[PDB]
Amino acid sequence: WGYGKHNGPEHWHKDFPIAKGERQSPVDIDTHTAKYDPSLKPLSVSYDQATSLRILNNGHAFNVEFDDSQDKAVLKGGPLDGTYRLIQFHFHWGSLDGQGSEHTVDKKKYAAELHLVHWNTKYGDFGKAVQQPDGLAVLGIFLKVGSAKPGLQKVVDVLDSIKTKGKSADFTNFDPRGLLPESLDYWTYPGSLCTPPLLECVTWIVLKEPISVSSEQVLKFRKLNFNGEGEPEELMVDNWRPAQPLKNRQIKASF
Ligand SMILES: [Zn+2]
Repeated sequence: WGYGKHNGPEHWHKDFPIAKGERQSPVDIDTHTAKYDPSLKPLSVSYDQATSLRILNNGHAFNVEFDDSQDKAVLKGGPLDGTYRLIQFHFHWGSLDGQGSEHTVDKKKYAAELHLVHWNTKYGDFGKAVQQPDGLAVLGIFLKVGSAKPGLQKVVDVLDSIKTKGKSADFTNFDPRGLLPESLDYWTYPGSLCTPPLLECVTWIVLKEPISVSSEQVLKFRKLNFNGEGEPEELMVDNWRPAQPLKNRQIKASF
């Protein structure tokens, strides 16, 4: 599986049948159909103690991994019950500024999308979490092209170092707080992982407010390779999955 013409999202169902299930992700967020739910508590983002470890090119995206052996970077509140630990974050972007996000708002596409992945600490580890309906909580943040994001620059500069699939670089003392928008208003719905195995274990929390990044920040993203070193160069772009059918599910807003 990949994002190519022969291994793309349109093909995943062949190896991953769940691909055509009932609670697949990403989806189009219809703002006029979303239900304001007064019973939704505010989100609680505690990342003051975050411990980043490294960044790696997995051939489909770049992942920034965190030490999740203790409650150091956690998420709670909102529609969540219990504590969820930050394990990693990655992005999805396009070849152009007009595409790249997974989730869409009123059919509008953003330049990129950030996914913060967290797993429910009653399950003991990530692996057992993906087997539960309330196993993971992914925080989704949209990216628009405008003014640079100071907090993203540490990431940008390291990209050179993990150009091809399989490369990794030590990446400590990175503070994820530098990626958050001013407002914490969100949308939430039950969904799945954004890539194979496509497990339907995710509570999606998508922030209404996007962060801005400069054109040269995103450009650096697009310089990445899906291919491993010593192979034909295939630029890592359009690594995003198209919107899936809501299929009954209801999207709730905190505003
Ligand atoms: Zn993702």
